[PDB]
Amino acid sequence: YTPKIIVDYIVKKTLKNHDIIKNPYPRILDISCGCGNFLLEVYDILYDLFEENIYELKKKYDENYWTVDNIHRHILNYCIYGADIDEKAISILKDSLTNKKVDESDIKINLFCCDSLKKKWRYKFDYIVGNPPYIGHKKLEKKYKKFLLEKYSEVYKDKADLYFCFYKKIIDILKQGGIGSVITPRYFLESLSGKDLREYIKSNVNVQEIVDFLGANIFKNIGVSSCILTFDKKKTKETYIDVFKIKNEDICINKFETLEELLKSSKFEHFNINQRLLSDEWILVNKDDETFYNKIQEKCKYSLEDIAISFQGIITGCDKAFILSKDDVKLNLVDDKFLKCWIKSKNINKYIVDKSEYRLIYSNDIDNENTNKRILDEIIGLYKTKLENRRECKSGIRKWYELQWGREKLFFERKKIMYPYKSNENRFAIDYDNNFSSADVYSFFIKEEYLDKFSYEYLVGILNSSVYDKYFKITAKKMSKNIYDYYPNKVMKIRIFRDNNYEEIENLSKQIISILLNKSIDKGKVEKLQIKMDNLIMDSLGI
DNA sequence: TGGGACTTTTTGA
DNA sequence: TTCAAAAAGTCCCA
Ligand SMILES: Cc1cc(Nc2cc(C[NH+](C)C)cc(NC(=O)c3cccc(Nc4ccnc5ccccc45)c3)c2)nc(N)n1
Ligand SMILES: OC[C@H]1O[C@@H](n2cnc3c(NCCCc4ccccc4)ncnc32)[C@H](O)[C@@H]1O
Repeated sequence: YTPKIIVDYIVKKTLKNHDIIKNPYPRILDISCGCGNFLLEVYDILYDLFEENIYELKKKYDENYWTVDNIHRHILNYCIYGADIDEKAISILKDSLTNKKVDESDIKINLFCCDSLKKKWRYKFDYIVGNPPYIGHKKLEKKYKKFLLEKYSEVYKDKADLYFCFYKKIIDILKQGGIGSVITPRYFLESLSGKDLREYIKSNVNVQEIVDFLGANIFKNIGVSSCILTFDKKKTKETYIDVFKIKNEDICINKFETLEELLKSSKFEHFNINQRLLSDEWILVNKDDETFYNKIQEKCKYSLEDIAISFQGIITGCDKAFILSKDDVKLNLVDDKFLKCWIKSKNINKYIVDKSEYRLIYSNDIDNENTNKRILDEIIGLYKTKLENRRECKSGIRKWYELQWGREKLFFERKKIMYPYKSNENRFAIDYDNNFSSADVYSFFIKEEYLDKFSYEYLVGILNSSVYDKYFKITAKKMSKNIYDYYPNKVMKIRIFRDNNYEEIENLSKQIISILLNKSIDKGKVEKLQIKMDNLIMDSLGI
């Protein structure tokens, strides 16, 4: 059930400027209505609009058809259309709409109990509103997913979600110059799975307004990040998009009378984006952030992908069989040649990695089971059956006791930079102990030919600065509240510079690292040093 | 007596 | 063969 304030805002967005005199026959459709939250409000708005202009309609059009008593009949016969796959919800909505008037003559209501995706829609609609489903995400039957792939290949592919198709349908059954307004998950704005959907939306309909609630819990006790999309197929020319991005993600929806108050308050920021300039990722930032990003982009000759090699950590496939506490007695049963240091995302802070508390048994270096039978029977064998169910173990590529994805040792066993894949701030650390990591920590090392131009200390100095924190967070994907995804497809696109301030920045980074490494630890001066470094970086970027 | 925050491994390519 | 993206369940505090 969509919150009432959201429904009211969507309906008002769709209908507030409709010319009832010019077209007293608007078709307003809810593809997925359920209990009918949108359609009841649409009925109330339409009744008020008709009763407001009833005498003008009577003068212009037929004088006998346009009477106050006949408004209910007209609305239910020509104006309101709803669809659903639940018969009980359809019957409830039908009963509610019938009771909206309170049997002399036959009354017809345009309600459909069918699959909106597989329905042959007879005619298009002036206004389309509502809330596509999200409860069924990956529970679609194999035949249904095949149908979606075959019939919705332009928006649905593999990991695409169901509601994507709804968008396409809503665009297709929309009358020329009509208006659509939906509330959906916001994930398609930034997820790679929705690139086709975003291109389909951009090239067909003019988007008017995007309300981005980010991680704010719009739906009570439901963990979905929602956004409201409004669009039209009118003959516009410039097609600028209003964007209302939330600022405080901890606000309460119920603490406002109307959504206009919330949007116009300090809890939201507004900015305009030229639709013709939209990229594939749909980067939505204000003027100041855009200028900041542009200055940093034009000031930096190199990028991390240009000067570094990135890789994902070890994926054992069963961590319980290969990861042990470094004080475990079973580590006396494993030759120290096969033991590597193991760290977690919690072990990585700025500029340094904590001492590894865990050891990884690099079982890929074990040749035969006869020599090392003790390890394979008393430590790793405890999960053999589960180890036997891995895909490569079943296919014969990988032996049962080996790591499923052991990567390359020489990648990990070198001076490199490691960072967690999900964090609230930039945390890039220089690894000195040849640490191995799971997939929750990504790593990269500087290319051989760029070692003379860039040093690891300088890289972690600039990358951990507040300037680069803002620079990354501008275009980073926000997967949850106060959490950013740090994946190579975004991290390796970070652009880096080098100028006359390089040596001082490197020296400050070395000072911070040395302070962080010693015994008598108090952060203190580090912060001060950081501040100076940031000044230099801003001096380098003219910001 | 409810109520959401995090990490391992599955899988398309 | 192997990479890397992204999917996927359990549990504790006021
Ligand atoms: C806050 C809180 C809490 C709790 N608990 C717990 C917690 C944890 C962590 N940390 C501490 C927080 C954990 C637990 N378990 C289990 O099993 C585990 C382990 C590991 C890992 C994992 N992951 C996963 C899985 C699957 N899927 C998914 C999906 C998404 C994401 C993720 C995920 C899980 C429990 N409780 C309450 N009450 N609260
Ligand atoms: O907010 C969601 C509301 O909307 C209805 N609804 C869902 N999905 C369709 C829908 N088509 C897609 C069908 C997908 C599917 C496939 C296999 C098994 C189950 C579902 N058509 C009309 N109403 C719908 C729900 O019943 C509910 O009232």
